[PDB]
Amino acid sequence: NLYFQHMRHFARTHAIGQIVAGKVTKLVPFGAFVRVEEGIEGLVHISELAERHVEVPDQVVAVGDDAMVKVIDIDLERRRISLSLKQANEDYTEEFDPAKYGMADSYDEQGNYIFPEGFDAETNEWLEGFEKQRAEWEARYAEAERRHKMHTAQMEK
Repeated sequence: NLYFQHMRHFARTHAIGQIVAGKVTKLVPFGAFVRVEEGIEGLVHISELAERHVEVPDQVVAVGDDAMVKVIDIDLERRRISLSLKQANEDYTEEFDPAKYGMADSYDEQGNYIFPEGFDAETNEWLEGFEKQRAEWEARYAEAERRHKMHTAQMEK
């Protein structure tokens, strides 16, 4: 069941270009539906499945596959999220850029790092009293790292 509200939330929290963990749910002649989050499914067009030319999506993915895919567009009016597997792989880098994997909020518009609230830059430590914020942040960061490790698996494969 799709809600505008859930799709709007996803858009307000996932920057275009983000690389997200998805599950391949259905193959059609023009691509593969991939579920990224509860009630959030996107389409990888068949042209966005790989670098090589593919005639049927089945040549690249199967229902049940985990795939790290890039968010390339979001259309809330028509409730469609566009995804790309090929572009995820083009953007990949052995060096971890947290900004691509769920930490976009940790960089300002010019791309400088933004120290999280509760952490002191000039001293390079977390502050007393912000233990809960530290834990939320470290969870986020660990999940971003995990996504990158998953992506490294995808490239190694």
